[PDB]
Amino acid sequence: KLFERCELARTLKRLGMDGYRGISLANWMCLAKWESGYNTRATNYNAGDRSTDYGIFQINSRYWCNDGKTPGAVNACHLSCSALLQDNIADAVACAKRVVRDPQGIRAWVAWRNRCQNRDVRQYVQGCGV
Repeated sequence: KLFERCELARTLKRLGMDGYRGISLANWMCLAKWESGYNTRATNYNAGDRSTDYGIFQINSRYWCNDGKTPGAVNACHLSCSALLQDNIADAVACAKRVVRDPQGIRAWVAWRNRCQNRDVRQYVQGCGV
């Protein structure tokens, strides 16, 4: 599923993401925007290390979900990577929360550093009623 901007904002808000571990909803929106373009079906295989990024947040198989084909990988979210490809983003959100409970927080995703950090991210939630 390809979410529309405000649709996703409210969906994320309902799932308890607004300010989760100090991360504003606009930051989450900026992350999803740059990671998948708000696409829950998005996948990116990393030929370099044999891992794959899954879903709207492009969560990596090396540490967060199990796809059974990533060398010495682990499953921190305790989910099949398949769960990160659902139209319903509840599992992906639970996993995204798990990622940020680690020291780096939102900085875990390099794309967030490149495209969202120290940026005016207000435009992501404007007019969405969140």
